[PDB]
Parts: sequence; C-alpha cells; structure tokens
Amino acid sequence: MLIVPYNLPLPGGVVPRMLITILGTVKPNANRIALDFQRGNDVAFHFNPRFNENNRRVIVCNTKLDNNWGREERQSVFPFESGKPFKIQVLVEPDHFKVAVNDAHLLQYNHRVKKLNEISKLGISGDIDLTSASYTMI
Ligand SMILES: O=C1N[C@H](C(=O)O)CC2=C1S[C@H]1[C@@H](O2)O[C@H](CO)[C@H](O)[C@@H]1O[C@@H]1O[C@H](CO)[C@H](O)[C@H](O)[C@H]1O
Ligand SMILES: [Cl-]
Repeated sequence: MLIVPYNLPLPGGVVPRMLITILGTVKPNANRIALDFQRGNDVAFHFNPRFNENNRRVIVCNTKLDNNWGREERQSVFPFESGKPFKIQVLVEPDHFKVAVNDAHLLQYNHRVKKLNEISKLGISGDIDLTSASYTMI
C-alpha cells in the first residue's frame, strides 16, 4: 500500500482533460477521507467524505484561501462503504472538477481558484488503504 497521507505532484498544475484516479479500500469503521488539490498553502478543491457527522454520512467540498475555509458544498449521495474497495476519478473540465466514484457520476465542483496551472499537488488522506494514485491526459 502507499503511505497515507500521500502527496501526488501534479506537474504544471491541472488543466482540462486531466483525469486523476485514486484506488483504495476504506478501513473498517472509517471516519473520513480527504482529497486536497492544493495551490501552495491554499486548497483549491477539498473533497471530504465524512462517515459519521451526527450519525449521517455526507461529502463536504470546499476551498481554503489564506487559511480560511469558504462556503461548503454538500452532497448526501454517499457511495463509499467502510471496508470496501473504491475508485475515485476526478476529471478536470473547463468550469469544474467532475467526480465519479465506482464509475458513477457523483458531483461537480465549480472552479473557485482560477489559476489551474498552479494547483500542483494532490494530498490524499484519511481512513483508507491506498492502492494507487495517478493521472493521465484524456
Ligand atoms: O474544527 C472546527 N473549527 C471551526 C471553528 O472553530 O470556528 C468550526 C467547525 C470545526 S469542525 C466542522 C464544523 O464546525 O462545521 C464546519 C462547517 O460549518 C466545518 O464542517 C468544520 O469542519 C471543517 O470543514 C472544512 C471544510 O469546510 C474541512 O473539512 C476541515 O478539515 C474541517 O475541520
Ligand atoms: Cl486563483
């Protein structure tokens, strides 16, 4: 397994048609997963499955600018399950990140950070066994 937290450099940032694929397995009794697409200290796109927020499962997405979190975007469709293997695909499109889990579209997140070519790292963290993390241009 890859060591979590894991840093995947994104050379020259992201760009439309870049597809990022994360494969792993959720731990038993997991609490959280997080993908952090970072522009230096800023987080352009935070994708944060929460397994037990007041006994509900929710995916929180947000952006962190100058150490301040913005307005969350929340999705109640929750495809992850403790103990089970998953695939996350993040396709960069002109206006948003488009996320599919296990080959099913999940959500889109509009670009708040405009300098896509400066979003040059992806941090992967949380309660997973991480199998692989990679990108390709489609
Ligand atoms: O510790 C905290 N200090 C804040 C204070 O002291 O003002 C208040 C606050 C928490 S926790 C939790 C919860 O209240 O509700 C908030 C929205 O109302 C957030 O959901 C927040 O969680 C944070 O959300 C971020 C994404 O927005 C990241 O995921 C981050 O990792 C995570 O810590
Ligand atoms: Cl920007």
